[PDB]
Amino acid sequence: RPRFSFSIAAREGKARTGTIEMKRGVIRTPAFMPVGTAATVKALKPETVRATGADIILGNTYHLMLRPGAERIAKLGGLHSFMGWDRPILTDSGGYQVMSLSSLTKQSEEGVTFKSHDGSRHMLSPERSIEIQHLLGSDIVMAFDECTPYPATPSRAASSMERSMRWAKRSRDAFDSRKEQAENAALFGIQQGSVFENLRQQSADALAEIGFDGYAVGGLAVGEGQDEMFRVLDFSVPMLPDDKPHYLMGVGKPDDIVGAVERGIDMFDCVLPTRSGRNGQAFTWDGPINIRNARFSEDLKPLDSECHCAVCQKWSRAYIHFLIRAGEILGAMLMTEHNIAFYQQLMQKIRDSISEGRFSQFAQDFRARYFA
Amino acid sequence: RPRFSFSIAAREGKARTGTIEMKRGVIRTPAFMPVGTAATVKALKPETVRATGADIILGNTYHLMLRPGAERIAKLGGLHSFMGWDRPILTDSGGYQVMSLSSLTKQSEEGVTFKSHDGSRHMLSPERSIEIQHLLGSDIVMAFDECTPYPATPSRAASSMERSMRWAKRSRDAFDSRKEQAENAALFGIQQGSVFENLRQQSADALAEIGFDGYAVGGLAVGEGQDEMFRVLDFSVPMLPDDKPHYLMGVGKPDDIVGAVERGIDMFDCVLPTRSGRNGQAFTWDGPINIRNARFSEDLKPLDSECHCAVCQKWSRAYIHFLIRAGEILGAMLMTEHNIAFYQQLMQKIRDSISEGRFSQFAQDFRARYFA
Ligand SMILES: [Cl-]
Ligand SMILES: [Cl-]
Ligand SMILES: [Zn+2]
Ligand SMILES: [Zn+2]
Repeated sequence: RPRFSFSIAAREGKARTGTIEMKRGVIRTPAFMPVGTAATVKALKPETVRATGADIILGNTYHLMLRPGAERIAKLGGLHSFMGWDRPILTDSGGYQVMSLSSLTKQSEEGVTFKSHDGSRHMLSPERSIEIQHLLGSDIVMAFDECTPYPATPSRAASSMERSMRWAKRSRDAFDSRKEQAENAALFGIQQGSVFENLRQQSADALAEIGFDGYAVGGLAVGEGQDEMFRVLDFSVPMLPDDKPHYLMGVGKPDDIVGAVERGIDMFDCVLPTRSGRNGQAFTWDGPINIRNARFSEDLKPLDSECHCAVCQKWSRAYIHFLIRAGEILGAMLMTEHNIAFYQQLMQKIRDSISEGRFSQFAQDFRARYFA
Repeated sequence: RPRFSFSIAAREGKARTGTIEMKRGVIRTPAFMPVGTAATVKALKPETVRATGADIILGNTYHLMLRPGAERIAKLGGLHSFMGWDRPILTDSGGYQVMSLSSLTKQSEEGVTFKSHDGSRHMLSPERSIEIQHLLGSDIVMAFDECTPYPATPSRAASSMERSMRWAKRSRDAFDSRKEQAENAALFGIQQGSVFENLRQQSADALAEIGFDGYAVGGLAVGEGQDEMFRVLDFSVPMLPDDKPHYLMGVGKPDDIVGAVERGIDMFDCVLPTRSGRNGQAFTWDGPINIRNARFSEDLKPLDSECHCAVCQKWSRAYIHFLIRAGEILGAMLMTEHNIAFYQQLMQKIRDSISEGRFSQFAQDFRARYFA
């Protein structure tokens, strides 16, 4: 297999389906990436993650750089060996979680210094982020950027987008100056610009001039709501190179995924299926349910009536209701496996419907039933 | 298969190896039963419990009668169906955990009333305990007894043993008066008498006169220490019928198991491998280790160098150290699977060595290395 090859096999409107071939495996797109918060997709063995259909997982750099530490992971053979997942891993840059989770943060044109959420002090710059992702052995490396809160004034959105584009060039040069990384991994750039079309265009132009293996739409799913997110995607995705993957970071609910695919997105990640699964929310084709609700206490049906996952083959809603309300680890395990499997089945139905030229009908049927 | 058939295939000194055949499966003895605290062996799917080699699990009646409730479990098809374990289940009577965990307890010759550890009020008697175990669909039912704290005066030990023997007859009659239970399950009686040989003899005689399918040695592993436990086993086990299984409740550490087998015990249960696994203690042939210790932070070896379990085939001490110190669910999963697998490998080595007439040598070799 090549370092990186994205091929589009079929298209319907703005939606695309295809494959990314990388050294560690093939990624079917549109793709959903389960999130490994710190070297584990919570409550699942890697073999179970794979059995649900996932082709790639996301690793969070911020957590790993604090514990166990990037240098330690490298000494132990890299993230894939450490956690036991041998397929592709996309790593984020660490920048978002520095701003959302850490303390004592000091931002500058060089990068960010911050106190660990142990109080230890640390630094992150484009160069150091790319280095950490190298030490982890990431297959898809994210450029380090400066995130823009929502809402943002035009001036602040412009300043942060401009800094992010300067940092995108620094990220590109850092990645290219490490032969082993440049030859074996891929690098994605991140479009910024908040909700402003002109800034989104300037950002897309800057990223395309630098050149990346894929392009993320950053700065969304941060409080603007679905209507606004879709409005921004409507004009933003067409600005990116058509022949490279489009990655919508941190999205999302099933309907958000469907609508984003309709707008040209190829890749997704979110903690919703894992985190909300441990909290008791199960996804079904008839909408989400909270399994803790008393109405499920004697319900012998599976979580979802059509789901092909091992949880739905073997255990009832009533049992999982009991486990979650008792705080049992097996409850978290079963809810998480089902939710990740549901997400993968959603992505498979999306891919097949695009490949068959019936994705518009799928989206309509999906919504009618999910929101009934 | 029959309702119950215990066959002894080989003997060495007081140690025995053989099988219990029951409708739901064969139990190889000496046997270790993983504990399901409330309809789950914590952090393991039933298929994983089976893959470690377990033939039977223990279910705690006290917890189940509080949540989800015995009648609810019966309405849902019984414990086996509810939790997804189709092999034999031994249920305790609930009496011990009423005294250790509940509040507002009031004891009488009829039974015990108590407040749930939700403050709801409940009752337990020989008849109600046997009924609950029936509603769960238990394969091996434990007679309901009155536990004796350690230390106990001779008078108090006698009074509690005598009550327990009256309750053993009530348990026998309750079990026999339910045709479906009598025809498909087995009933074990519990020897009491604290550390006193004469009381242990009176108890054994009373239980043998009633007649049971197996006999537990109750009232040990409650603070007396291994020397005293072994001293009591030395005289107590020979008092029980030789041709029925001997069950030492709530034992124990690996060396306790080996010494108890040397004294004629055939069955064991303990929370040590599961509970202490979640806490970071891993069993190895060179003794236990606490995986959280900093010495394991970069140790690429498996938990144990010989263990054939899936955890030791796939992940390092360093990774599990990280998971446990991070509070990750996968850490609990991996530690528990390894520890239960280690216990099953111990039982297999015990069975094979007895079957080959080299168990005395095994016990000596085991100790020399485990305590090095
Ligand atoms: Cl998560
Ligand atoms: Cl436990
Ligand atoms: Zn399912
Ligand atoms: Zn092992």
